[PDB]
Amino acid sequence: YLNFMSSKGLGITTTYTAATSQKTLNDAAFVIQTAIEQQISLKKSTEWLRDAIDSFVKTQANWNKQTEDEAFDGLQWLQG
Amino acid sequence: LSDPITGGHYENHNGYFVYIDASGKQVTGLQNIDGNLQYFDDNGYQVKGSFRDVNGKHIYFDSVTGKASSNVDIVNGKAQGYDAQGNQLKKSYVADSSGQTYYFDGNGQPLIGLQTIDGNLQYFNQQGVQIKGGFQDVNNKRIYFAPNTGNAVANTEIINGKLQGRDANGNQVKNAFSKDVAGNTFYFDANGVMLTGLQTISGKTYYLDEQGHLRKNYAGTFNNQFMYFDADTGAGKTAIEYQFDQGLVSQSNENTPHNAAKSYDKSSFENVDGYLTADTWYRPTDILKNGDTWTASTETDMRPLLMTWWPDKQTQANYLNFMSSKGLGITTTYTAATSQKTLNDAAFVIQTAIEQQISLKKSTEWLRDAIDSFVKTQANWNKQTEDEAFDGLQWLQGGFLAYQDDSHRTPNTDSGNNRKLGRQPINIDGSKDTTDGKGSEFLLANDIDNSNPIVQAEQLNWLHYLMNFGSITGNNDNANFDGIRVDAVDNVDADLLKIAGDYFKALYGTDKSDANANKHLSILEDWNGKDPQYVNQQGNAQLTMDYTVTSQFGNSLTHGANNRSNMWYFLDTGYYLNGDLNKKIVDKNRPNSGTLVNRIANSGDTKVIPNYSFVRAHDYDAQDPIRKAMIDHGIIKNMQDTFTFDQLAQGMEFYYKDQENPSGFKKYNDYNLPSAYAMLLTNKDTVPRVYYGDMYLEGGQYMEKGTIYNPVISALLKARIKYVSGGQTMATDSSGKDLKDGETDLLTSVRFGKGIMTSDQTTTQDNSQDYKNQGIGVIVGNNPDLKLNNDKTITLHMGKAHKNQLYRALVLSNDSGIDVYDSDDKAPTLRTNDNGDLIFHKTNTFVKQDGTIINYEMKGSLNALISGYLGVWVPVGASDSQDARTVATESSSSNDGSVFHSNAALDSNVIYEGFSNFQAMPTSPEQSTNVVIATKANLFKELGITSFELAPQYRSSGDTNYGGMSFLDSFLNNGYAFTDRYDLGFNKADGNPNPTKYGTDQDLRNAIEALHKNGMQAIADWVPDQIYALPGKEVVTATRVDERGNQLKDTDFVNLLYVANTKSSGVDYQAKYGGEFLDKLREEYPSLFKQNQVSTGQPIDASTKIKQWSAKYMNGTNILHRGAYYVLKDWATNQYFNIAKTNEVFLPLQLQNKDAQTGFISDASGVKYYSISGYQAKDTFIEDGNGNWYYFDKDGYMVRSQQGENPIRTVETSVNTRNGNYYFMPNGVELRKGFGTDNSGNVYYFDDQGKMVRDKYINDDANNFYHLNVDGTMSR
Amino acid sequence: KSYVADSSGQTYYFDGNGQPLIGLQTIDGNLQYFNQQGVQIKGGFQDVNNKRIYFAPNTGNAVANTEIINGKLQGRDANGNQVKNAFSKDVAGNTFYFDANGVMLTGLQTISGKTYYLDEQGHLRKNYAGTFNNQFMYFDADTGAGKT
Ligand SMILES: OC[C@H]1O[C@H](OC[C@H]2O[C@H](O)[C@H](O)[C@@H](O)[C@@H]2O)[C@H](O)[C@@H](O)[C@@H]1O
Ligand SMILES: OC[C@H]1O[C@H](OC[C@H]2O[C@H](O)[C@H](O)[C@@H](O)[C@@H]2O)[C@H](O)[C@@H](O)[C@@H]1O
Ligand SMILES: [Ca+2]
Repeated sequence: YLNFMSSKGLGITTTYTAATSQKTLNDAAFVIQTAIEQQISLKKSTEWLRDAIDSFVKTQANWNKQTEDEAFDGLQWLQG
Repeated sequence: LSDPITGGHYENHNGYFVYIDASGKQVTGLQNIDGNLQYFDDNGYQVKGSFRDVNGKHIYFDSVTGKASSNVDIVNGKAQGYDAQGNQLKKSYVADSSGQTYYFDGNGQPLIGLQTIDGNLQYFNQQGVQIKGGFQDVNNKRIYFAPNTGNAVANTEIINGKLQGRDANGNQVKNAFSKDVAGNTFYFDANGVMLTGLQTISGKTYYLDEQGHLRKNYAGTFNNQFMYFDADTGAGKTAIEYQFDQGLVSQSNENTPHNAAKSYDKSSFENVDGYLTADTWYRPTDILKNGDTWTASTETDMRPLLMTWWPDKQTQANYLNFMSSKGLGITTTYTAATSQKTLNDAAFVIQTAIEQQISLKKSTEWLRDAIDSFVKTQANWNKQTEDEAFDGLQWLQGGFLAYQDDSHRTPNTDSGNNRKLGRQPINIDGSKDTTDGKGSEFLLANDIDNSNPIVQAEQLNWLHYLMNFGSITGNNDNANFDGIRVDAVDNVDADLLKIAGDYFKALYGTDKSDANANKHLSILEDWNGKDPQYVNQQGNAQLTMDYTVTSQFGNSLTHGANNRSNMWYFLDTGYYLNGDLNKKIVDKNRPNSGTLVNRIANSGDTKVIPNYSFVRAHDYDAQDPIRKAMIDHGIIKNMQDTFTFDQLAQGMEFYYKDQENPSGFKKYNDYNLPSAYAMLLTNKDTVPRVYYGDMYLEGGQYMEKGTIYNPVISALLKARIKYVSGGQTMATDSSGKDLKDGETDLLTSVRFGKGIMTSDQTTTQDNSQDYKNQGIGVIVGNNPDLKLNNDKTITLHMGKAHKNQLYRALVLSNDSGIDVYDSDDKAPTLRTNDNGDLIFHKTNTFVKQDGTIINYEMKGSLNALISGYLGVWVPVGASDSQDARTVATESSSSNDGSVFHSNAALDSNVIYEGFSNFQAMPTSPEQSTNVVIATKANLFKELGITSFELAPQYRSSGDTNYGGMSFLDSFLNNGYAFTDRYDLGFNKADGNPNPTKYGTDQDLRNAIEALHKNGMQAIADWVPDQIYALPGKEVVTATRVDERGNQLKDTDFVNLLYVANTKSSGVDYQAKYGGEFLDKLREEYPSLFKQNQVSTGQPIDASTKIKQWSAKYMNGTNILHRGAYYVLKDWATNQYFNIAKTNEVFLPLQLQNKDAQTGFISDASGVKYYSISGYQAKDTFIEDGNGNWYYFDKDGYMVRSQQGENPIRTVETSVNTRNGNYYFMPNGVELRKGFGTDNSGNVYYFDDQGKMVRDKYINDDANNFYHLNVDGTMSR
Repeated sequence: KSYVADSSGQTYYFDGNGQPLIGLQTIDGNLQYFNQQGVQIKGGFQDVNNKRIYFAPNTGNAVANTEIINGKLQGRDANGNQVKNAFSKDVAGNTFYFDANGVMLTGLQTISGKTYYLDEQGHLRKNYAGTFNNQFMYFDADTGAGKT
């Protein structure tokens, strides 16, 4: 999440890993939260954020078809 | 990346590699060390098999080497590729640590599922991994993906029990041919099932074997009627139609009488010994000047034979295409299949064009070059038909030809039934001719036939000329060589040793006394391990080398940074029974092994074989390293490569840098040279030899700069004079390969003094006192990381003749170098105990005799001068003029018949091999080797050199190269490669100076005299094996052979005519001095000329003198890259063209203005063939323009199979190499590289060239294996 | 300056001159060998100079490999030198270790202060857990080095 939001101009672009300390990630989440509220004031809208979250969510394997075992044999050929 | 560093060792701590700088500091971070990119964490340990982050880069390092390379990392949830520099890869394949392959797209994300890349179909699993070597159900189809590429291809699998076929798109195959991965083709019917046996499809017939494999290039009787299956598609032809496309046609026309030769002789034909060559030019009757008007030809007018005649249509077509390409006509694609008439017409339009460019340029040199070029294009006229090979001594120059005795075709070249090859010492009588014990007679250049008595006499003449060089060339009896080195002993007839030995006996009475023998020190380059025993049985006329000790230096000290044989191996304990050093019973029977001279307890009581020994030589541990260095730095590509002197100089700078590297690691150079010399120079029963290049740098100018080893070796040399004498012992702190807990494997070598032969001997038998201040102690290790246990003590048993005596160091190693002590006062002392032992501990406190206390650890060290330990100790109180040598006795000591004897007198000598093959050319006359030797003779006297081995002084053949590979001896002018054997630096005949690399002939005589003024002898390098770059051509009969003169197994180059360069100028010094001294010698010492030689049964023959070399006196030559058929031949009759004598002329009929008919013509009896030159083919193989081969029998008729009869025929031809069993089809075509069935159903196989194959396994491009019995049949 | 594969799958490389390259050659930094007819050797050993070299099945690129000399497996590196005192691979992907005398090692081996487990076939085992020292030991997925 931190890396994705960073890439969209919201902070220093970061390579964070699961190995990064919890404290660091939480601090970084807050600097992103700050930046978020600023672009909410600037745009007076949250639709830009809706789209950012939607996109980010589908990035993650637990939240997309990668954890759905897409297959195409038999009638599964039609829709996966 | 990161800037490179060198000069730091790698260290291992707790299972981890650390790297310590030249600075001496432990290294962290990313580092390029010697071209390898590596990383070390904060603690200084090296990372392997893990990813690290430096700057913007994600770099993996290898699991073995720790070197930066590509990998895939799972980063967060997802796979991402990375290169060697740590960049995320885009649109690239990467293989990970497990050898799995991903393809990452434009965004760097791996592709999944079916994909097409570079037009290749590939599949990827859901994790992004590439499927390779398997089937895969994707997109409602099954597809096989290839083992390594992973590309979609046809394949077969077995469904139920029936083979099924799958194509590239994953569809099953029905009604079609389809392959499998191995390469086999099958056919599958409408119901999908594979077909077997004979099948007709689409109006063509194919043969599928039991396995369903489509058989191509396969002959057999399938309809009980013959059928040949195509090499292209496997389609059956009846092989009834003749495939030759050339009917009998006449070639003569209106131009024939114009282009015919003016004359049938040497006037009108450029030739060698009467024969013609591809680049022969001839004189046509008339000339189409300017392409307009035929005009009679003047003598100067000459035209290339290839303008008008060709050996065959292939060559004709190639000539036309080549000349066309150079602006001479319509550029053409002609083949051998093109009609003869067309090619001939086209040759004439080219002839026209040629005469036009001759008028335009007013020259023919442009044409000379065009023909030369074209000729080398053709395989028959270049090395492709010479079977270039590089194994064995062939490594040097690419392979050898042996000349043959052939009075009918090549009589000037006949050797009179000489040319006995490989008569090396162990095979002097030919008794090992059929084994590897036959000598490698062929080494380099033109190998001289030293089995010929006439040649043997000439070699003696040359020998005499050298031994009297000064008397003969300067009337200076003090400028004569005293002794000889015999170059390449195992590559010549061993008679030469007897000839040389007997000569010395006759003229100097070397068999009379040790003083006579030793006044003419002489050595052998005799590498075979059985040569020492031979040389001794023959009375040691020249000193054998002792490779056994040179070899052990390689294994235990000189070679390799680490895993080295123990010093234990120097002892050769096997010498004694049961390896027992307490009991010391000599083992009278051993399995032909061990060192030549035992030195465990050498008291001089057992007779031993006299010898010289060395650590290095001009030709040992020099030529290879120096070139490896140039190769490693991109200065040349191959060892055989030609290099320039500047190229050598650049390489030499790296060589020197590596040699003197303070790290102590050496990549090209030898380790532990000081330690090796310390042993060499203290050993009893040997004449040691010292290599110039260990004392001075091997390149640049002579004696330009001393080496780092010079001080130490110089000290050892001067100490040898003062202290080295008496008996020897040698021991190691070691019992074998493997070391017990306390054991150091440190070698202790001791000499006792003049009359002292044993440890326990307390005094001389003659009561002389010389011994007390003589003797020496040497300690040496091969382990730079050697640390002693605190308790451990190491002892030098200096002997009971040296009780309670004070000893002082000559030489001591340490971590920065080796200290050298020039006199007693400047050195640490230490005193022997009551028993005469110097005891050493891990830690030592020595005292100087007057000055002070010194601390010293018995510690292995590592630096440019050593990798191990070295300590040498001498008795204090030695006189300044002390000399421990023994003078040689004038008395007849021995009735054994022998010349040299290993004893204290012989051991008092030292040879200096005073040159390097890689010296630069003298920049000025003043710096020429032999000038310098004269000014510096003094310096060598004081190192105890008694004989100076000078380089071979013969004039270098240089850059001259008549064909074939040049050798470094020649282009480096080192004197081993020479044109004139008697020119040792004489002036040009116009008066101008003409030095060798070493200086003029005067410089040589001055150098030799200077050495005699300083009591040293001068050694001549006697080089009888070969001679280089002879300017005259002759036609020999030659066979392609390996170093031992054995015909290569699969060669057609057998008894073929060849143009060789074998003839000397006849106006050279060899002409002046050749055989001149023999008459004088026969008069004065008759028995030399009456004594029989062993190999020949004959005495040497001075009745004929050699002023000019020629082929009849040679065994052969290195291949000259000219071709098997550069000497022109008619394919039809197999006779070679010739014009020497008008009674026996043979030319193509065109050139004699007769009608040449050429082609295939049928008659009632069978098919006949006429060559381009117009002769009928008989008893010869012939190739048509489409590439088919035929055999024409003695009667002149093509061989062909009849119905119901065996197609296999046994052929015995004029050309023997082609003898064998062939398979001819009904239309006469020979089967090649495929199987043929006989009339009875038996299958055989026939090779590349049509021959039947027997008694072996045979593999197939599709991995099918077949076996052929002895009778030829296939069991399979 | 291009590779071409012919009808039979044989591969040649043509230089600037157009003449097919013959003998040992380096291309795109890859070491390759060509017979006297200009054909590329793939999937086999070869003797060039003084060093025997294996060339890969598809690329033909020089790589480490093992062959059986007499009855003992031996190891050959990418430069064609036999391997002594080191780890070396074979084409299949297995790593072996060869001692000072060139002979492949077997079983539990400690080298350079680390412990590796080689099975009966001499294969270095990575990501392998077991207790054969009468003590537990996990052999690294990276290098096969034993950790506790
Ligand atoms: O461009 C060459 C090659 O690249 C990839 O294959 C690399 C590598 O894969 C395995 O290690 C094989 O055993 C080797 O022979 C290969 O060189 C691609 O997968 C392949 O399609 C491509 O040809
Ligand atoms: O070469 C003289 C040498 O011969 C025997 O040893 C042969 C050979 O044995 C090993 O394999 C060592 O690794 C080599 O260094 C040896 O040269 C004798 O036993 C030995 O004493 C002698 O020096
Ligand atoms: Ca010879």
